[PDB]
Amino acid sequence: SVAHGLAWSYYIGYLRLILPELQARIRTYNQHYNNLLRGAVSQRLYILLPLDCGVPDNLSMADPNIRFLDKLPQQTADRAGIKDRVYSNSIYELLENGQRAGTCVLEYATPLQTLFAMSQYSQAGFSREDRLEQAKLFCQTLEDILADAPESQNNCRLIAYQESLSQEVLRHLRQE
Amino acid sequence: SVAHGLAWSYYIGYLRLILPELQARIRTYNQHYNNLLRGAVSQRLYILLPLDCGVPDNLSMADPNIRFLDKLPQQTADRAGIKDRVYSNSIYELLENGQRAGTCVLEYATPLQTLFAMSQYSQAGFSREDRLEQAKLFCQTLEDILADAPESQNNCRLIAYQESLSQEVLRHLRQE
Ligand SMILES: COc1cc2cc(C(=O)CCC(=O)O)sc2cc1OC
Ligand SMILES: COc1cc2cc(C(=O)CCC(=O)O)sc2cc1OC
Repeated sequence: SVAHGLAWSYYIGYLRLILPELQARIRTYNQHYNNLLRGAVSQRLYILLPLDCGVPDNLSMADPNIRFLDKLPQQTADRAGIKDRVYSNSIYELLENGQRAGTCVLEYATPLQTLFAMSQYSQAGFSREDRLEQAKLFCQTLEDILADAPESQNNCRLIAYQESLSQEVLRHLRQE
Repeated sequence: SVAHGLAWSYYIGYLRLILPELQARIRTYNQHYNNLLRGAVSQRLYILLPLDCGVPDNLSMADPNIRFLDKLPQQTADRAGIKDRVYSNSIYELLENGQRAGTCVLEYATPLQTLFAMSQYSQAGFSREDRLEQAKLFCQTLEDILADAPESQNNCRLIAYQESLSQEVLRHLRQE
């Protein structure tokens, strides 16, 4: 199916390439700024999975209690003929009553934007019914993949939601 | 199908985002070095589509007559919560009898690597027969998409091949 391929490609072409070196990038960042407690960037990449497939480019649109703090220093690798293909990732502060309550690397799973766009292009032959069903299947397949993936054990957290996003991220950050 | 989703996501999530600003990046690069004639970087992104799905990270492995020259200055854009997500692309020289015969931005279509890996993972439930059939369908769907795409008219060239790659790229570079 469309979602099956998308979940496998997101893992193979992106998560499996960035997750093994993520915790070293986070450790280097936290150690540089001596971040401890709430200011310490979480050891996991937090992946937003909106079931409605609405993927905005600016997170401080979905919730004002989610504030951009810094870029995580880039990872580079030679990839498919791109010399030093750059992997950029952003650190956000999660606010509660105006103060920093948590810190984490956060981004949306871009294949969910593909499902939304496919439902809008006539040549994709993909309905709004297909979009919602394939969004659920994408999330489930990705969960199944990451459960067994050797690169992705203790450094990734999926956040699926339907329509407070900051409270939800903080719920996850607090558990650990 | 798996290939249908991959071709649409490669277009939606990558080509449609980089192709509108590609020719300005190439123009700025050529103008900086006053590149004219064979040394002028082609106005099109050349996308390698190996039908066997073998995607190496270093192009100077597939053919020695393909030599890395320079990185095209990066494009950045806010994307899915990644502030200034970086789009890196590499310029290659295509050699003929030891001399530079052509110059172009070149890379492999990474979703073809996903098909190869999916055929190797038991949980993907995807055979070697599925890989070859879906590789052909990916190439065909991508060709169909780019034919009508408003962002991708005169700035992209697909190079599908089965097993000289340099001669094939040069065949395309010479036509224009
Ligand atoms: C769905 O397949 C892919 C997703 C994905 C996301 C990638 C990212 O860099 C995440 C941010 C973005 O989509 O720009 S690379 C990649 C490659 C894929 O297949 C080869
Ligand atoms: C197959 O779907 C995608 C492919 C792709 C390739 C991307 C690239 O940056 C090309 C180089 C690479 O794969 O690292 S971004 C991207 C996003 C996709 O879906 C959201």
